[PDB]
Amino acid sequence: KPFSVPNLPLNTLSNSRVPSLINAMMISRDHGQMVQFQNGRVTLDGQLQGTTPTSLSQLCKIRGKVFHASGGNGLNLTELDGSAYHAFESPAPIGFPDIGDCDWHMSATATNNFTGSSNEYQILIKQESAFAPHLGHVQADNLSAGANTDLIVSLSWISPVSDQHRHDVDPWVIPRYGSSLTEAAQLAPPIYPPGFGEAIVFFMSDFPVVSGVNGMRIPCTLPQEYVAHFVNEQAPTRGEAALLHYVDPDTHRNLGEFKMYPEGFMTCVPNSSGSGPQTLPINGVFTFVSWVSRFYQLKPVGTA
Amino acid sequence: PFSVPNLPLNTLSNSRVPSLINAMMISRDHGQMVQFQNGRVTLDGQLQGTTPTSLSQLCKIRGKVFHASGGNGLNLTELDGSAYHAFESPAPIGFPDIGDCDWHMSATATNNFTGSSNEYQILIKQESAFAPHLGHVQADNLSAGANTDLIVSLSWISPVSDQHRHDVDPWVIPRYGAQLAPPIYPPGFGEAIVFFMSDFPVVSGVNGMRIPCTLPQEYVAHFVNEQAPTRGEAALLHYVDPDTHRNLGEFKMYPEGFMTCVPNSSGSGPQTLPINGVFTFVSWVSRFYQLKPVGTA
Repeated sequence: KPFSVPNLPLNTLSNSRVPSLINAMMISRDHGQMVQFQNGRVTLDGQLQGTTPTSLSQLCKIRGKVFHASGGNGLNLTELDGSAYHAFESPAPIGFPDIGDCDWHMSATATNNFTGSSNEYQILIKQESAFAPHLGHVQADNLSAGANTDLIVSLSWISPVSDQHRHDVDPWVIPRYGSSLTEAAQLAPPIYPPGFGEAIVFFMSDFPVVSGVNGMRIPCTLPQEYVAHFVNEQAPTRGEAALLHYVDPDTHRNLGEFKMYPEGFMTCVPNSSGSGPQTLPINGVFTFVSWVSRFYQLKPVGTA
Repeated sequence: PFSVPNLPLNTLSNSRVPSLINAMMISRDHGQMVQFQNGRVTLDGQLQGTTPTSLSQLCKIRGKVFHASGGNGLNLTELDGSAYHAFESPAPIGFPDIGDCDWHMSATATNNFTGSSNEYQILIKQESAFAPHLGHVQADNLSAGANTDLIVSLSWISPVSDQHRHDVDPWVIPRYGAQLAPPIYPPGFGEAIVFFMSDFPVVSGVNGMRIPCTLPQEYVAHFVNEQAPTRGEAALLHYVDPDTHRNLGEFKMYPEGFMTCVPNSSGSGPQTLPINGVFTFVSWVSRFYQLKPVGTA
């Protein structure tokens, strides 16, 4: 079964870490040397990793039953379909947000007998001591729902931590899933740019971020729709890296070459300390050319 | 060669709201005609109506705030900021297609987002100032300054504000003005249109908190990707247990992008089937092909 990537223009596809259209590609020497995102993680032969869902309907979602306690209210987590969360299969429930070290402003709705405005709750989930999604619970501020209420929660926007230990949001980092009690079990492994002059390609989307280190932008390593494609195809990985062309869909012109590694991420070689894929159009399609060795030398992409 | 995704149905999304599929149903009182504008695509990958490739566009609106005496609103663009063309679709791509109800929505500023002051809970009613085909809709409780660019997502729906009805019927589409995706009818010989159901916050819904669609969203992206030529009048599918490979039932998928089954002696059809199954392409068949009844009596 031959390997392929979707024949879909980039700017029609979603970020795999927030539900937002891709509007740019970038490399980052500052942030792109090690990356351990937990969403948008899947092998080229279609093995899902981390908390990564097949569908965007699960992404940046939390489901749980409300608990009321002295130190504050919170949620006892389930999977989004309502089935039980287990602490062996993953760092958190599938689709749980993976943007660390920031406040999450979220919208929750009652899943049973939804009456209207009073069954929608604008809540704040902080990443402090009682943030323990791996153990099956998070503390939630400004949550007025009664005990044992079943809620589906959606990420609305993010902002600097409430406890003031930093004043910006760095979306390149992931949460501490097990709190200070333990490291999470099935974390999608760290990624490093392998290869000579290679930089990891990050697909960017706009999102409401207050004081972001790259402003209102969230990076990921695959479009969401690629994840569903690889999980569908399960094409055997027949080489060390997949050579791709980024191609204009009308003119058929090759706009640059890229390597996709089995771990499920892409790299390019920037032109002489340049911005690499950022100057390319965003309405192109990636296309599989051939399996190549990890040492295969890419032609530089972008301006100097 | 034509294929459908090898993905379990309960891992996939509704194509009319961003919510996991948790059921399949047929409907006598609602399945006699449907003209949903989202989740519409041909088997060879031609998008129709307002249907996006990606769920990130679904049930969202983008536009610039206008202030008016009759009421504030939004001058619509596409979700990527580019101009909406009325000759291309009945509304911008991904516009909600749930008619004859109130849309309660959450809007955020796309420029210099500061926090809670740039998030707005708005009500979009479907009255005379609802004109998506032109490129504008009236919004209540919208306090943002004039020309503010906002990205808006659907939070919940409820009975119309003017009270001309007291319940929500998600089987109907809005009055856009158009170049609508065409109506779908059951094709004959006791075939019933299969609807994929997802839960959504609906106040006083005709089927409770449930939204129907004709295709999982990820099937839409798969067909747009593959563009497999249609080589017959219907694609015969098996719904299969992925662990045991057990054939749970037969379904026809038509070129227009919808599925049918035959229920067993006036029964519920696909409703009693497990929701973690996978559809698989068997072969191209003619209109003459008669499906084995599915489900219980």
